[PDB]
Amino acid sequence: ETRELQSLAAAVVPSAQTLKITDFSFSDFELSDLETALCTIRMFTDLNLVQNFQMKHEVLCRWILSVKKNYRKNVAYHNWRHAFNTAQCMFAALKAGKIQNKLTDLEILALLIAALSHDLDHRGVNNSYIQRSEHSIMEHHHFDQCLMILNSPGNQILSGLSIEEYKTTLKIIKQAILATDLALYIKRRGEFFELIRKNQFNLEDPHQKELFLAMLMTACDLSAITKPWPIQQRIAELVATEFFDQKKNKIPSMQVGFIDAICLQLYEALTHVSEDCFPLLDGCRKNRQKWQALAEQQ
Ligand SMILES: CCCOc1ccc(S(=O)(=O)N2CCN(C)CC2)cc1-c1nc(CC)c(F)c(=O)[nH]1
Ligand SMILES: [Mg+2]
Ligand SMILES: [Mg+2]
Ligand SMILES: [Mg+2]
Ligand SMILES: [Zn+2]
Repeated sequence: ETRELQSLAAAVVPSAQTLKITDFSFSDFELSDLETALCTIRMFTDLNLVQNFQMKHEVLCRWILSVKKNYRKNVAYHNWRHAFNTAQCMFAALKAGKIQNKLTDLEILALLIAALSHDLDHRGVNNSYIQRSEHSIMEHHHFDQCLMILNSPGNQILSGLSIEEYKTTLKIIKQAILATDLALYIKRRGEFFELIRKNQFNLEDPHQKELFLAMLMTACDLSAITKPWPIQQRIAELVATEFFDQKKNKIPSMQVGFIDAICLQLYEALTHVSEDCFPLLDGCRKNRQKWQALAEQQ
């Protein structure tokens, strides 16, 4: 055991309300690593994951310290805090967004772990990992990393599932993590949008289900764009540091481009599926106003 394991194991886990992890506008800047650890335990607990799958407290905690340990602090945006936020947004979309009741326990378990794991050991967008010839290279690696951790002694938070469940869960986790390739998202979103405009959308279909989960993954991953302006500004600043340092005049422009190309349609779609995820669409719109205005002062 580490000092850090003992502390987190021995801690008390505040309520979801106390931790604020149910608000789409949640933010982590004032939180310590430990407090994120607790927030994470709180997420598994309130989603019924510890209950329904008999996770030993020490195992869960060890699993989380592991996940956290395998993000790089030296990377400005793509690090534990981003993974932590992705999962918190997943949580909020499940509870506040009233999406929990459209999905199976196993899907949820999988989405949460996927959310936490989907960028494991990421080195910043400007860094290269070589192998043979290239195919979501990165996301395949994040998944490997994820599985390694899941399979480590002391960290096996899935021990409590039958093989059948276990296999199912892994498949979902893997697909979730791979959905975080923006390339995959652009290939697949057309179909998602068609279904919506043609009133055809139906979650009871295996194929559409898997697609929604992919969409849901991307929505949480990009959710920083939906945050209150003072927070969105600060994240944009982290993203900028990773993009360029590892003028700032071109940035509000890129942000508007990013929102137009990628984010608005998605959060519109997600809002059709669930009217209670509107707060994300709303946030994203406000931020577009903010960035556009700036790009015009340029
Ligand atoms: C403000 C710094 C620049 O911000 C961006 C600039 C360009 C584009 S992009 O969509 O045109 N395209 C995406 C694929 N690669 C990255 C090539 C560029 C995205 C962002 C952007 N991305 C994310 C997701 C990581 C954010 F969370 C965020 O705030 N900003
Ligand atoms: Mg700290
Ligand atoms: Mg990514
Ligand atoms: Mg063991
Ligand atoms: Zn990500």
